[PDB]
This record gives sequence, structure tokens and C-alpha cells, in this order.
Amino acid sequence: VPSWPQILGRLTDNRDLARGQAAWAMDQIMTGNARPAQIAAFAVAMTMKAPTADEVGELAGVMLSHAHPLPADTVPDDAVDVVGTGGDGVNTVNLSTMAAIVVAAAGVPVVKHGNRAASSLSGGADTLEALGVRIDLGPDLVARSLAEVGIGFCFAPRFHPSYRHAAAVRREIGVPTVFNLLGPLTNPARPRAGLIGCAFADLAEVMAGVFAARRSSVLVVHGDDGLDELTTTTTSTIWRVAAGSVDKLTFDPAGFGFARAQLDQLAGGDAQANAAAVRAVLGGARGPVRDAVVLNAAGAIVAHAGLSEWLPAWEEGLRRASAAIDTGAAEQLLARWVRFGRQ
Amino acid sequence: VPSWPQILGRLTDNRDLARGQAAWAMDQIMTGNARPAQIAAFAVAMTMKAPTADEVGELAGVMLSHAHPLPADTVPDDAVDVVGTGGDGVNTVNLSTMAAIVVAAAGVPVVKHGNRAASSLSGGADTLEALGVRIDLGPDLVARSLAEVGIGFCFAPRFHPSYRHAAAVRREIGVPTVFNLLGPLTNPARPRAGLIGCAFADLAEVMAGVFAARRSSVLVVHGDDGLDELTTTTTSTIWRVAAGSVDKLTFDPAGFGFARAQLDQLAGGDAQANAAAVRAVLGGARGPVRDAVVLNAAGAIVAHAGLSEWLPAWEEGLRRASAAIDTGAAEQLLARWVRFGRQ
Ligand SMILES: O=P(O)(O)OC[C@H]1O[C@H](OP(=O)(O)OP(=O)(O)O)[C@H](O)[C@@H]1O
Ligand SMILES: O=P(O)(O)OC[C@H]1O[C@H](OP(=O)(O)OP(=O)(O)O)[C@H](O)[C@@H]1O
Ligand SMILES: [Mg+2]
Ligand SMILES: [Mg+2]
Repeated sequence: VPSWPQILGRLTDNRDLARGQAAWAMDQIMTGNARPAQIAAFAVAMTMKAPTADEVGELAGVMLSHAHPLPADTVPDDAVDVVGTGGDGVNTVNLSTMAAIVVAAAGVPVVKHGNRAASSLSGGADTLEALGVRIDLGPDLVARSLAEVGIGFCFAPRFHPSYRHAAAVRREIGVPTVFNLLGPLTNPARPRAGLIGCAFADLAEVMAGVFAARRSSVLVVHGDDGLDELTTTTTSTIWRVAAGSVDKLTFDPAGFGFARAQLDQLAGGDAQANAAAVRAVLGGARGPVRDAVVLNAAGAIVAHAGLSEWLPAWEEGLRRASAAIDTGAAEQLLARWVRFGRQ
Repeated sequence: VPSWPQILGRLTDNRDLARGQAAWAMDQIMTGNARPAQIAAFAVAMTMKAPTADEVGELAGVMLSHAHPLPADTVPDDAVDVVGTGGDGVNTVNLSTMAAIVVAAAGVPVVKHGNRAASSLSGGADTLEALGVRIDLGPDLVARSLAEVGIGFCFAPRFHPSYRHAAAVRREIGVPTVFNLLGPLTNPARPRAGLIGCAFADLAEVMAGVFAARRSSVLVVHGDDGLDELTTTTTSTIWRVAAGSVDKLTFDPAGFGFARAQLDQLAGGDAQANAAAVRAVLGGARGPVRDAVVLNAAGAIVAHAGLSEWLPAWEEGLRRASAAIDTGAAEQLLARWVRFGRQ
């Protein structure tokens, strides 16, 4: 029968787990039945062994089976997510959050999964909070937000309450683990498309495999400068998930007229500074930050288009993203979003 | 700037640690300044990375620098240990403990370090306890025992109190780690010689390296049937440590007239069953068990000699081991040992 000595021993022997074992482990963790030492041992052993898409899939499956769902028929079939693993260690502005606003304003339904910072000065949730957006809304109100505003935000702690023991262990040991991949893979609203950032190059393919298994239309992105976003300072590696198959690509914004930026141009600060950066971009300020936002917003729209060619999709995505900002639609959407939570 | 995120991150990246890093980690663990999750993360990461002699040497050094020592000039310079990692999986009789008694009766000072059972029905300390030997004595009384009886037992919890945090995590995760190597390396009396058993064929060389750095005269043994003992069922692998240099050897008991035995002939049971097996051997009962104890006892005597050839040393060791039993000296020694703890 399943046991920690069994599973841990199999991982330390550098062996892939048998079908169901990873699931049993996570369920133990997700039911308060695991000791912190056992949680930590499993997270580390899984990571150092080299996790497969199947194993990480079981982990995410367990989390989603325990998570608060959104009500029936409240999430549009073509909804998209824009979120990353975090942990690239580079203090940038909140590109995923900013891109998500622009995408929603372009008419693409967004149900964003997210969380506070772990190792950065301000995460997506922190910055949205600084903007006046309600981040801790429950299933019913997230559903209403999505319908009325075009965007909703799922706070991971809110929808994954029984993950709190695992989250505590992540904080204690500090080092990244397979757990760091689970946030982007466990959106409780379960959108079928997304632009998903991965800070860990060696694990981006595995995340893509989980999505492929769900037959999602996802672009798993890793900036070759290390960002868990589509970068503008150099090329980005993209694992394109479509038709249940993964396809590795290198992406160069220069092929779309974007100038090479320096990483310090994308730098941000605390929640207030990063919130000011959002208002700046949505306000029509041109520059490095805008470029990075438009590029990422377009990538999400390409992932959305993939639910049903590469070059024309990016061109339309870039057109719609730039237009969403220039018309003021993106700025208006945030205001309407802020107003929603207050009412 | 030593930290857990730093050291754990280095290990998870499959990199050897820098000088002092393993020592810092163990000292944190040995001072109650490490979370269970951190301890477990460290133990697993060290194992899967594959620990080096330097690193293991640092961990043991920390333990010995926090351990209760024996009083000044109470341990002979040529005292030996007979002890193993355990965890060979096979529930056998207490071979090391039996050899230790015989070795002591042969005139070689023995200061035994040991513990109760982890995954066995009965460990060395359990069996000794069932024989009426007092195991939980302090440094003063172990010194007296070593002087008056010719043998002493160091109970690890008694001498390594600050190890309890590491011990708890080991029992929680269950899986073997680098911690399973430390027992034989952390005898508080610090004997310079011994017959050391390693159940892990791929870590025995590491252990030998640690002893070699100490300029210790030891034989690190791995029974090719999996035992952390010199076996009689088949050949054994011996990492012979002398003059700070390790030599790897294949050892054949048949080269000394030992019949091949079956592993179930060496099988044991609870403390009461194993205690009776000790009395049987020391009583002069011929058989597989006697052959195993004489062989191991001889190995410790050979290691003792190494403090100052190979076959002639083994031949002499076998003679002294056999005679120590046949003269009743080993049976008497145990009797006097039991008597000492009560007087
Ligand atoms: O502190 P870190 O570990 O480095 O992670 C920074 C943020 O990135 C993730 O979400 P998201 O992609 O939505 O944030 P973003 O808008 O800044 O890109 C994560 O949930 C954090 O909120
Ligand atoms: O429970 P295990 O993990 O399987 O280990 C069995 C015993 O072996 C070790 O002692 P030692 O080798 O010194 O004595 P022994 O071989 O006679 O039992 C260890 O301290 C245990 O007491
Ligand atoms: Mg992001
Ligand atoms: Mg032993």
C-alpha cells in the first residue's frame, strides 16, 4: 500500500513514481495528514529526481479536486489566464497583471489566478490591491466580476485553503521546488487557454505537458534573460501547446519591430510604485514597459486564438492589444473593475 | 552569508557544497535553529546530490564537537569499535554486538557506540538491554566499564542529546539519508580503529574517506548479500583504511575455511530471541552464527593491528576470536559486564 517511505525511497532511488503515487502524496499533503518534514522531503525529492508531466499532473489534479470551484456556466469557454510561477529574482513591474487587464479590455474573457509576492517586492495580488481591486473575492463574486467587467481574479489562498500547510513549507525551505509550478497549473476556474510564465527553464517543458494533457491552448514562456514573461531584452523560449501537443520555439520581438530593451528599464518597486506603473501604461505612456505589456498581452490573445497561423495571430494580437490601450478601454476597464468590488 | 535557501539551492542544483557549508547546516540542526522542514530538505538534498567525504566529514565533526566526551585519559589509544549503519533490510542476529564482546574478551579494548532499532526487530542496544547490560550510562561510568570490564557502551541519545531534532525528522520521513552514515562516524569516545558496516554499497567509499581523513585504522565492510556486516553467505567488499589511504578489496571467507551459509540461518527476531542467540554463541555452540561472529571479531582485531600483513593478521584474528569464545572468556566477560552495571 502507499506510504511515505515507499514513495520517498523511490524518488531518492531516482525513479519515476507509479501511476497514482504522486496523487496519494499530494492528497495526504492537502488533507493535513502530512508532517512538515514529509512535505519538505517530497517536494525536494520530486524536484531533484526530475518530475514528469504525469506526476505534476497528478499533483495539480489533486489540488483542483480539493479547490473551491466557480459555479456552473459562469466561466466562458474561451476564457484565458495570464500568470507565472514567479521567482525569476528580477525586480520588474507586474507584466502579467498589466497584460491581463489589456487582454480583458480587448474583449477576451480573463479569469486570472494569482498570489502575493514570494521573493519579489510586489506580486500581482499586491499591486492589484494597491490599485483598489478586490483580490480576495469568493467563487460567486469572481463569477459576477467576470460577467460584468470582463475580468476576475482568483486568489490562490482563497480557492486552495487546504494548500496552506504546503505553502508554509515552501516558505520555510525557501529553495524552489515542484510546488512552485502548481500555482499556474491550478486555476480553480480552469480556463482552457493562457499565457503561462515559468522562471525555471528546465521545468517549462513539464508545465507544457500538463496543459497538453488537458488539451489546453497555452504558450508556456521563459524569457532567455530568465524572466517568467515574454521579455523585450532578448529572445524568449516558447513551448506552444496546441492540439494536445507541445512545440518548442524561440521568439524574437525584433521580428515584430520591438527594440531591444535593457532589464533595468523594466524594473519596478513596491506595490505603490508598481501600481503607479500600471496607471502610466494604461494612460498611454509609450516606452519599454508599454512594449513588454503589449507583447505579453498579444501572446495571451494568440493562445486564445489557438483554441480554434502563428504570424497573423501575433499581428492581430498586437493590433488588438495596442488598440485596447490607445482607445482608453484598458484604463476604463480597471476603473470599472475597481468600482465593481466597491459595489 | 550562509543560509538555508542558499545551501539547499546549491544541493538541488546538484552541486557540491563549499568548505564550511555542511558544517554550518549541521550546527544549525544541532542547536534547534533548524525547522523540521529545513532539516528534512537538507537531509534529502544531500543524499540525492550524492554526499562527498569532505561534506560527511563536516557533519560528523559538528556532532562530535557537541557530543558529551569521555573524561581525560579514560579511553585507550587503541580502542576499537564494531558498528554499522544498519538498514540492510535483513532481520539478522546482532553480529556486531557479539563480535564486540568476543573482541573485548580477546584483550582488545572496545568502546561500543550504538542505538536501538530503526527498521529491525531488535538493535544492538535492545539486545544488550535484554541481556541485563546497562546501556544508559554517563561518561564517568562508561570509562569505569571500559577500565574494569574491558568494554563500554555509549548510548547515542545520552551522548548526542542535541541530535534529537535530526533524529525525529529521520523517523518521520523514514527513508534513509546521509544521516544514516553518521552513527559509525560519531562515536563519542573517538576510537581510532574499528570494523565499520555499511548497508549502502555506493556510500561505503565515502565513509572510508572520512575515516581516512582522521588517519583512522578501519575496515568499512559491505556484504555482497547486502549486509552491513562481514557475511559468510558470500564474498564481501572491504574498503581497507590505513595510512590515510583507502584500498577496495573483495573478501572471501572460504579462503579461511568457512562454509557458505544461508541468510535465514543468520536471521533473528525480537530482543529476547537475539539475546538467547548471543548466549548460544558465547556458550560455544558451533554453526553458521559462530562463523559469522568469529569472522567479524577477526576483522576488528585486524583493524586494531592496522594501528601499527593481511593474511597473517586475519589468521591471528581468527585464532584469538575463536579462543576467546572457546576458553569461556567471552561468556565470562558478558557476565562481568552485567555484574558491573548492578554493582
Ligand atoms: O514574488 P515572485 O515569486 O517572484 O512572483 C511574482 C508574481 O508573479 C506571479 O504572479 P503574476 O504572474 O501574475 O505576477 P506579475 O503580474 O508580476 O507578472 C506570482 O503569483 C507573483 O504574484
Ligand atoms: O534497525 P537497523 O536500522 O536495521 O539497525 C540494526 C542495528 O545495527 C546497528 O547497530 P550495530 O551494528 O552496531 O549492532 P548490531 O549489528 O549487532 O545489531 C544499529 O545501531 C542498530 O542497533
Ligand atoms: Mg507574471
Ligand atoms: Mg552491526
